[PDB]
Amino acid sequence: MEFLKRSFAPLTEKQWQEIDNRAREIFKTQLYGRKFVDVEGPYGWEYAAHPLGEVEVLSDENEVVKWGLRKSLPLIELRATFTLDLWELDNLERGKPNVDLSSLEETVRKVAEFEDEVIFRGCEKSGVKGLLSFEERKIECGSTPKDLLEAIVRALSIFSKDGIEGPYTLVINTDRWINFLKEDDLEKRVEECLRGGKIITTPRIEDALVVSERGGDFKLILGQDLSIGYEDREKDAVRLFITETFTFQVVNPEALILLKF
Amino acid sequence: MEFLKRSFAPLTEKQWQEIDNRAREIFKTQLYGRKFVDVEGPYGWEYAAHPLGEVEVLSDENEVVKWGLRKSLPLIELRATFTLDLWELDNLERGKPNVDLSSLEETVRKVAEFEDEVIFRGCEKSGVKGLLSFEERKIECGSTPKDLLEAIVRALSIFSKDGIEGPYTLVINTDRWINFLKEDDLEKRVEECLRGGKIITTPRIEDALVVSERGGDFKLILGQDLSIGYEDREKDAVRLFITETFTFQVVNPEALILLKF
Amino acid sequence: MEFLKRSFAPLTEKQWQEIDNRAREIFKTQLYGRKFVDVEGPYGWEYAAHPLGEVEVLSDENEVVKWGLRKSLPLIELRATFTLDLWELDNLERGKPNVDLSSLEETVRKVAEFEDEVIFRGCEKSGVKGLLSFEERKIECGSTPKDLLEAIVRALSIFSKDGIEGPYTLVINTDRWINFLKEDDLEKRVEECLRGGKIITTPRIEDALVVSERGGDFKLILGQDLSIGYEDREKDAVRLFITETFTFQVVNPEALILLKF
Ligand SMILES: Cc1cc2nc3c(=O)[nH]c(=O)nc-3n(C[C@H](O)[C@H](O)[C@H](O)CO)c2cc1C
Ligand SMILES: Cc1cc2nc3c(=O)[nH]c(=O)nc-3n(C[C@H](O)[C@H](O)[C@H](O)CO)c2cc1C
Ligand SMILES: Cc1cc2nc3c(=O)[nH]c(=O)nc-3n(C[C@H](O)[C@H](O)[C@H](O)CO)c2cc1C
Repeated sequence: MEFLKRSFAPLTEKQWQEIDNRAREIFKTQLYGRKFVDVEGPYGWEYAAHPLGEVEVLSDENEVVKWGLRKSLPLIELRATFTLDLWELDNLERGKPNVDLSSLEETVRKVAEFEDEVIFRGCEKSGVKGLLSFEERKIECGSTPKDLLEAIVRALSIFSKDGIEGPYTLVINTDRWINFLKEDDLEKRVEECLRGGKIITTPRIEDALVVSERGGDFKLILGQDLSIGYEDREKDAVRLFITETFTFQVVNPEALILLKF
Repeated sequence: MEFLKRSFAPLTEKQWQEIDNRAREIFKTQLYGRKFVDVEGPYGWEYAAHPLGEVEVLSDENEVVKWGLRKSLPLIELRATFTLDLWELDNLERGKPNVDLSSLEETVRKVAEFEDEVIFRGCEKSGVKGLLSFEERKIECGSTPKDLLEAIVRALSIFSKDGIEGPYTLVINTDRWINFLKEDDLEKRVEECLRGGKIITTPRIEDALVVSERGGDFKLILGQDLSIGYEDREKDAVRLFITETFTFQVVNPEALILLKF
Repeated sequence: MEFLKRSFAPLTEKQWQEIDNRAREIFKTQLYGRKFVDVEGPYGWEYAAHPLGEVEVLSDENEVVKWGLRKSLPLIELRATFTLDLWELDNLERGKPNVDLSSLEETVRKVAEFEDEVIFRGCEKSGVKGLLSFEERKIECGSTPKDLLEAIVRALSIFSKDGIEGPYTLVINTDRWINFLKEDDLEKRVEECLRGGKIITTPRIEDALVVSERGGDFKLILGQDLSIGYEDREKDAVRLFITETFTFQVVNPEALILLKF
């Protein structure tokens, strides 16, 4: 809302709409992590920590009054700035349909990459642990297209043993998917051996993983969703920024399996 | 509520009421800090941290996406246990009006002392800073009863210069108050030079301080107010506990002055 | 109103309110002159001069048509500028309760001192004459606490002789008041010998004076009361200013007496 000083920027309503639409379009396809995780609704710009429901005991064993500190996860706040050209933006009022927004597009891609890196690999200073860090959930087979089907069947067996149900999803690297596709018609067979679930191809990881989408196993906590605001003006250009505040945690590590090729 | 397993203790409703009343009576007089600070209403047993409204920047200066962590105060949780005797408690049903509760009284005093120590001197591991730590708000005069009135007048002058108003309160040590009282009739003169405010005598500190009670300068944040619950049973006795979770902060250090005798 | 360009500053409504409240609190206690003088309501930003009701004759005595110029008091306009930091102000939106406003506080104190200097000592270029300049209203006694009561009684006698009535007020220096307070219990006796009036202690003067508060003897004429506005922005900070326009005059010099210790 008001903390994004959007009413003090020398832009009209149509120019603001153009910027918003381009950013939204790129985010919707480049945020790969949000395709299979839960999103806990925005809490506000003031939210600072998320409880973990635990106490760390700081007193000795011989005291009468024993005390400790409660534990939580601190939220991460990011900010990335870029510049736009005022004359080029003003051509939009004359009626140009294709204005130049290359700086905005480049910054949006970098922000999305940062967030996906946090989800998949974690941040040691914040204390989050990523999906690929769970090395006790890893199974191994070969690189032949038949080995992929064997691995999927074994993964579903392990899920049933642990009691996990629901739709299943395969998240795989694009280069590996193309190599598998060349050898044979993997699709329509992968889905059948995965009981009608989706396939998601990403460049973020270099192998595959299988997840259950019943709900409540991977949480992305948001304080303020991605927003665009105003900073200052530099003699012919406008400086704007993209901001967000979030954190991530894995509740049930039993709904995830890592395939190693 | 239910996390205090009070329905599983071998006690009747009258015995629970007797225990509650004795504890409440002692707390009301032994909690000295709560006589002049604000109390922010209970937030619940799940509250874990209180925001500070700040960001600590963890990235280098040459990055494109710059990030940081938001800052907060973690809550302190305490627990103190004691034992009561079942036969002695059962005499209450036969009609004894004065049952023995010495263990309960001793534990209650220790808990109150712990909380007041945190308020007046702070805890370095939690990150709270106490009232007596502000050494830039200290003024000095002598030990004569006239010097007390001079110090109070100067303190009110400093408050006016900073813009602080409202009722004023003098918090002083009991031994020093008695020594002042011996020499002359300090009261009715202290109040006049303090514009009709209160005097509070405590054994917690060894000098005096003057505070303004307009509101919103010293906050005590509570998650769960002081409560009594049940733990187990030991062959003839019942083990019970006292619990609480809280934190403290000083918003405006300009509403406080420390007198050094 | 609109001449204070407050709608062009990169601040939100909450930040404007915070600045206004701090300035108002400091002014209310640091404007000592306004505690015992009349205030003639604001006339507007365009008011320029206040009539004196007199004509100065500029022609010679042998002319047929004789003319002159009417006399008035020109208003004094002041402006003081300060700078605030934008990032520190933006922490208020994250939820910080104690933001840093040291520049604002320092400037407010200097403005109040300027106005009180004009009231008590006058400005020779504007043509105002201050309270302490009336040397024919001065009486003299000693520095003993008994001499203060004798002086107050004599002052009230002089007021009655001139016909002045109404509540009476004693305005005295803080250091002298403290020295008097040490020797004996001056208060409750000063009020009795002053027929139930107030005592005001200020650091502006170095002696005492006694005034009558019946009304209409000392006037402070305002065109525009103290206000805060916006000037410009310097790369990370905001430049703001405090402005006012006023003048002062003493109608009846017989309602004032100067005590010299
Ligand atoms: C015909 C004409 C149209 C212009 N239109 C714009 C405009 O829409 N926005 C702008 O920033 N500068 C514009 N400029 C440039 C502007 O006068 C000046 O160079 C400013 O410093 C921005 O370059 C225009 C210049 C000319 C000659
Ligand atoms: C007449 C009598 C009354 C007793 N009443 C109680 C009682 O109210 N509560 C209790 O815990 N034990 C009571 N006891 C003791 C109980 O029988 C036994 O010693 C238990 O192990 C508790 O001490 C009582 C014993 C006697 C002889
Ligand atoms: C996480 C983060 C938050 C920031 N927030 C603000 C802000 O609220 N206001 C501000 O003026 N500058 C802020 N800055 C600094 C801003 O990017 C840049 O330094 C501007 O030139 C102001 O210092 C922030 C920088 C970071 C890394």
